[PDB]
Amino acid sequence: GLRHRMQQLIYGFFTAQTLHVAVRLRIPDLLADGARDVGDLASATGADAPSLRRLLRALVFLEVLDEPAPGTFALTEQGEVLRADVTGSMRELVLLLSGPESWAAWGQLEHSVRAFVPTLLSAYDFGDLRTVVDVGGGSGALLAGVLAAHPHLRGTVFDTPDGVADAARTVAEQGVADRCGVETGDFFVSVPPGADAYVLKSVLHDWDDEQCVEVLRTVRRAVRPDSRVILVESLMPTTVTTAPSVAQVVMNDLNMMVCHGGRERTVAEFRELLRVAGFRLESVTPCPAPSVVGILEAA
Amino acid sequence: GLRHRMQQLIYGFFTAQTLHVAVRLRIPDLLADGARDVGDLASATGADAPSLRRLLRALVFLEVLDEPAPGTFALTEQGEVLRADVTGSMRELVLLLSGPESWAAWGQLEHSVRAFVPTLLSAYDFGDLRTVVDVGGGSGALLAGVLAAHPHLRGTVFDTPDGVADAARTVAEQGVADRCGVETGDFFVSVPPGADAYVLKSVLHDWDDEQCVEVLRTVRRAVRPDSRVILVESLMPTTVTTAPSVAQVVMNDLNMMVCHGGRERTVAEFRELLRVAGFRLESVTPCPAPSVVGILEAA
Ligand SMILES: [Hg+2]
Ligand SMILES: [Hg+2]
Repeated sequence: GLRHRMQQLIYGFFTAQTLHVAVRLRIPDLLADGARDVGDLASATGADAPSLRRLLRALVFLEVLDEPAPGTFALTEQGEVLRADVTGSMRELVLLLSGPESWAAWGQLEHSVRAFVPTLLSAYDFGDLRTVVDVGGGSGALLAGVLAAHPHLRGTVFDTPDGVADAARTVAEQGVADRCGVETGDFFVSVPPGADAYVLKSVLHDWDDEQCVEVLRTVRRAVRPDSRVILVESLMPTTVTTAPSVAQVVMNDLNMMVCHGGRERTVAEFRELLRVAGFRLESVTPCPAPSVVGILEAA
Repeated sequence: GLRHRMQQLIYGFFTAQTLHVAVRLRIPDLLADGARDVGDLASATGADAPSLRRLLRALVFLEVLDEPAPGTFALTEQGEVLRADVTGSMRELVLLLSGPESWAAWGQLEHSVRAFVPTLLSAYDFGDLRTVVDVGGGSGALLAGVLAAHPHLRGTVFDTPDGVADAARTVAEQGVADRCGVETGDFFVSVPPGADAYVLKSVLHDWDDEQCVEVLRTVRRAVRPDSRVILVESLMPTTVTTAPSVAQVVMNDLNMMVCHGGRERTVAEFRELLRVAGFRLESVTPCPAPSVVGILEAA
């Protein structure tokens, strides 16, 4: 009853590995149309055959596959997610299992000792606005959509090249011929714009904790005041905590505690982070229940 | 809905690691009586405090703990299993997370390319028997209980010393003064006993696959025929497969596919394994539903 849960929790390496190594020679793709026996399977693989059997079972146990009749096997609609289609939730497993991630997390205890594009932002409403300045835009994803959205508003970007700086045919492509106003360089530089509203997308997500404080020191040391600082982020459940859903926040906090930087602040951990770093709270507003996406907005 | 399952399956490293590193400075033990705040907690640990918070959460998410009021935390009856009491299901996590196990499984894909004591055996019934010979006994666990059980039956063992060979005060301790008849050495040696019944406990469990064949070649090349070869084992679901329970077999197969040797044969994979290795099937009989423990018995 309870042990069941604990083991199931404690045996995560098993569960984790088996899926990666199933898509590793994309097993599902063989069974998308259909494939039977371990023998027909083992031809188009390499590996062992009667010690590959010991994996088909493991999959079938984890419910990703299902042997309908003795030996011979099919796959489940969960196992449908692993082909490279609609979701293609297998790139996910591939990166979360190669030594880059899987071997890194092995010694993660020590660290405890030591293409998104919001039209959600068209519920903030830039509906009396002339200028904006996207801080560390990079791709030209929002910038496009937002200056596309509001035909009279204009804008600016600043990111170093070699940080997804393929703006070339994206601020240009799709209408915004004027209103690129593009700059270069880091966010660690004191930002020369003093022009209406300021936008920072899923960016503490990238940052550390007092990295966030000093990149926001670099704004209000020469922000044009009496205007709005937007920052869109994933938050962390200050709502309460719970089990179901939520998840993504928790084990991406620890993922980025290992795989590069990122940590997750709650509501109040942004309020105090702003109040000392020269910013003043105002309203906050999330996405619907399926996500944690939150448009923060302090003055 | 489904993604939920897949992620939950694919994110096993997270789940796996967090529990080990919670008992690693036995957090639960602090909260068995009671402990509050991250600050009182962090004194009796080391580590960080506001980057230890990022773990308490993770535990509380995985439901092992539960923060009742802002910050301050308690633990759950699942988290009760991790202290070192009744079950003490934390030694489990400690060995399944240190580099010996956790780092070993990291590259386990390649391998795919390349104190129990049955009174259950007092349902086989030695109830017309005089002699027995426990093959590779070692500890003197059954030998004791069984020659203790039946006052007139007598027996023998053979195991190399330095393989839990603390028989000294166990065949002796608890009544069986006579009927030790103890020998030494490997099972790879041709076994000199030709004396009634032969017993092999959870031993393919230890073995490989054709290691099993030749250690049973070493029996019938000089077994006294017309008698019974007992071997007690964990089987593998030839019943069907399923999800709930079962589990232990599946991810101990792969555990021993990494952590030393062991693989799991089903019913028919023992029948053919015996039929060529000079043994003849007869009855099989398991433990109840909670386990897979099976007393095989071929003539
Ligand atoms: Hg990664
Ligand atoms: Hg181990």
